[PDB]
Amino acid sequence: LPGAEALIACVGAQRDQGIAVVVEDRRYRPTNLEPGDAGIYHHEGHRIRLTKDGRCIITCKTVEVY
Amino acid sequence: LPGAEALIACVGAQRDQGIAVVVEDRRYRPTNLEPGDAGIYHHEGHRIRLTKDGRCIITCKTVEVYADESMTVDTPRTTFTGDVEIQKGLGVKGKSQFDSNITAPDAIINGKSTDKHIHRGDSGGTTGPM
Amino acid sequence: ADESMTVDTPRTTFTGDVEIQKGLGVKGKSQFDSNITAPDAIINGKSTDKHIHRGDSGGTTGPM
Ligand SMILES: [Fe+3]
Repeated sequence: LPGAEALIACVGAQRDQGIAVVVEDRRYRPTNLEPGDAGIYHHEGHRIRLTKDGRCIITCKTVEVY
Repeated sequence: LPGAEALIACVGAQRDQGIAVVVEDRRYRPTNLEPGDAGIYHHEGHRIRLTKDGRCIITCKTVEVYADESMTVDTPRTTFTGDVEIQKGLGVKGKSQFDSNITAPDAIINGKSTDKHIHRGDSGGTTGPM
Repeated sequence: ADESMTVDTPRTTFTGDVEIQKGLGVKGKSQFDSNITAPDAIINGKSTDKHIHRGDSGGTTGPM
């Protein structure tokens, strides 16, 4: 979304050829998680989280397989 | 986890404002995959992998979906290979076929309640129910 | 999955054939909409396909 903080890494030190490598959104980030986690999120909940003891939690609203 | 190798990229060449862009954990990385594979993992198995011939494999231990309204499957065929413990009302619009003894309090057939039905015997009288 | 799979959804549709390969269980009014087929239908403990009524003249009727 607009307002995210990007890290622009200029190529060959020109201020052109600017390439954005990472775009973080600190306002909508999951916090206070267990030591080992890895998932995918959205800016309102919607977490496909992999938790410590073999738990593939899928927190959404209306999941639609196709 | 602690011990991962990060690539610190200082901003403005200062050794301050140091920002970590990537943090790889070479000890817990999936290896020996097919040419085109994209997925998400965890440091003990737990691979949600998308592989060559249209296969979205989900290797985990105890998957727990959490929906708030409904869940549409939308698949022409689905198998289960295991017990199913549907905790509320079922509904089928097709010729369901079972292959073992079914159990129920009573089986309302065409509006006529089994376990209480009485036939009309030969000599014009209600046959005892059973 | 190695252990179990919990859906935890108030409503779920399937739109297609289901081929559950082991025991089923429903704790609610399971309403069907077509002919069901089974070897026998044990109703309230009384085994259908072998039940015998008590006829008018004080005798067992037929197994059907
Ligand atoms: Fe009968």
